Amino acid sequence: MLKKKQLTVLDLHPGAGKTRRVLPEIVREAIKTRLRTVILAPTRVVAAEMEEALRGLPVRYMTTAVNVTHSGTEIVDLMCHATFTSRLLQPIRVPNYNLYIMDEAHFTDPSSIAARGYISTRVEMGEAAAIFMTATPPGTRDAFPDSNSPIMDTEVEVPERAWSSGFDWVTDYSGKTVWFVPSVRNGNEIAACLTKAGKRVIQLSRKTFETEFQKTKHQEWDFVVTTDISEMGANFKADRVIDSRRCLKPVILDGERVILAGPMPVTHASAAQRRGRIGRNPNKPGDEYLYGGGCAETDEDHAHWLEARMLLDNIYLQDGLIASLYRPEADKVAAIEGEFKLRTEQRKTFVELMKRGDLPVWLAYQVASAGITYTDRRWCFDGTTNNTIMEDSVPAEVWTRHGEKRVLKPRWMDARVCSDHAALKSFKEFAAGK
RNA sequence: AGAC
Repeated sequence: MLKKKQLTVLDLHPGAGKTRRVLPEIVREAIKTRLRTVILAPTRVVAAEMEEALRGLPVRYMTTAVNVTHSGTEIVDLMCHATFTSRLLQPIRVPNYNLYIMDEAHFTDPSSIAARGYISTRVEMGEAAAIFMTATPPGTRDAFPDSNSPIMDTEVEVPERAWSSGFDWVTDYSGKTVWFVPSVRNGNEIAACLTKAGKRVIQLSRKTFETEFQKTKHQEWDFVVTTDISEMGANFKADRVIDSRRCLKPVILDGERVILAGPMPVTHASAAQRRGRIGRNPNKPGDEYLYGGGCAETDEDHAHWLEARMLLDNIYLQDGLIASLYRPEADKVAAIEGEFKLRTEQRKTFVELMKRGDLPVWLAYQVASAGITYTDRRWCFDGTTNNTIMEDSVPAEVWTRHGEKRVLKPRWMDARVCSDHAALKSFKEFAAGK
């Protein structure tokens, strides 16, 4: 019933064939019933996996993650969640899709949350149908979904720093382990400890994934030590997961600044994705998930919820209507719809700051709502002293567009612009006008 | 930390 103007949530457990089996079945039916359809992948890596499953079916890939020959007659488009939301913020022709399919519809990136709000609103207006696919539908707080094989779940004291004794079960194990850590720095410490104990370790994060993930498929390894990059798009031939049950997330303090808070407890959805790396083979019983604490009861602290509202308040629907967040996650923010709707010129600035500046949503919003123009970078240098950005333990400096060397000290502090080397490099280029 |  794809023509029915309703939202279907497909709760598809890890390993149940969401991409390899269910998605092609949906897409074939959409094509046969001549429905203009958009497929929303959470990441480039997942978009490339979808192309393998959809090979032969006529799909227009709107991502450079895939390069196949298009016929020009395709009625099914595929793009990443954030591409979709970005396109909604531009004064562009928003195509009139009859059917929206979102894979990994638990994803709490602010563009993903915004996309679900836009899509569910369109469905509630009678304008479209949608399908949301995930192991953990928004609203559901279960960390232990079904699996292809039974998983032994055991809560234990999980080491979170290098250890010299007291965790023998970690290194006495004869199988292969995927270990989820909150940060790159924390994983480097655990990995070094394991390597000293004689184990073969591969480390995964956003920065290293392209090169290192392939090694997990082609080299022998004992441990994969990974951030939450491996919650989506990543599968392993493993027998055990060790889970800190911790992550780092951006949090807005006092409405005034953003910190990268934590390590803090992961959500149920993320814990389910982490556990879901094992128990995948019905012919390989006995896989184990060893976890270190509870999941987050509260989630409303994360900045992504307010950021999603900032995006949605600035996406034009016909006649200036504003979309709501998807209902099961609408209570995660306490703001009235339209609070963050910017007037025309400031809205253009906000959009440009995000798309060309690569600024976080919250930061882009502060600058745009201040009346600052996109190209005026004075604000990067005129904050209070406690906003001075440090690099190698001394104040970071930039050569500006005006040929002066100035200390980086932004008027609004968002820790995401300087929390790793790539982010700081980008923000320095921004501050320089380059 | 993740993301286009």
